[PDB]
Amino acid sequence: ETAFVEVVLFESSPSGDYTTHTTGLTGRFSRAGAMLSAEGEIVQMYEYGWVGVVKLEQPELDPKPCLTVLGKAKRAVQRGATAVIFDVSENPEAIDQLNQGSEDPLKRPVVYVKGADAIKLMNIVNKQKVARARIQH
Amino acid sequence: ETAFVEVVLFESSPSGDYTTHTTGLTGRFSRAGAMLSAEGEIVQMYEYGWVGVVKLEQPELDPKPCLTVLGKAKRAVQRGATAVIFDVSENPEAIDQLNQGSEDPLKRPVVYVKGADAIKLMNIVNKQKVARARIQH
Repeated sequence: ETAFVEVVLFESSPSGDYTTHTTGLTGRFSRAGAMLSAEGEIVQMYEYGWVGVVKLEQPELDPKPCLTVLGKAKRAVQRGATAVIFDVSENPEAIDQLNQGSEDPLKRPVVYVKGADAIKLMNIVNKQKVARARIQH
Repeated sequence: ETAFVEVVLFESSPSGDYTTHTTGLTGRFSRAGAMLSAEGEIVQMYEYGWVGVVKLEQPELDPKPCLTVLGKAKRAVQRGATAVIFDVSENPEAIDQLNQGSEDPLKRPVVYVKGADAIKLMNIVNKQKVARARIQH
């Protein structure tokens, strides 16, 4: 169940000597996707190997949306996403909705985050360009 | 100014437990760009945080090409590339033209390889399409 998420900044010194910085957050796996660990370069919402980070907004703003959260999940997997992380803060409904795709469940894991862990995540993304996530269990 | 390049493949297991495979490699940093070290996902020849990896073909095939090497180099950095690795194994003279950019050098490192290090890379990039690069010095 619990999905451990490491976010990893990387940064070089003029020397060549580099330094890497890492941040632990925790969210859950959606039964909508696999129970695998995974990793790639983060992307907020190609070539393969990337991690969608998707902030869900209130559905009041999006009464009937383009794609449902699942659709967005699956859409991501088919653009190469090695995994997908929704921030479900603004809409706790997505959890309930995410977890209705156990029948035809994606082959890449599908994690949501909320509250204090969601806010850590978002702060790192927005402040820095490069960034790779690991997602474990 | 020797570049130590490591290509790194991730491969989860059903358990959550996972495995990393790292293949070291050597190259050269061109004066056309920086003497930093960098990290990012690999792309052979939109995102921020990638390492382009360009094979250069025998320069008869392409007599007057769209872009030069250094024009390629700069296209990738313009499009986010955190570095660029050219494969010059089939076009040795690229080295010469890369290093005439050494009073305009690019923010991101520009690196090349050739011969056996070249193959290793190319071998790994194709056989699996989900690969990560750290580049040193």
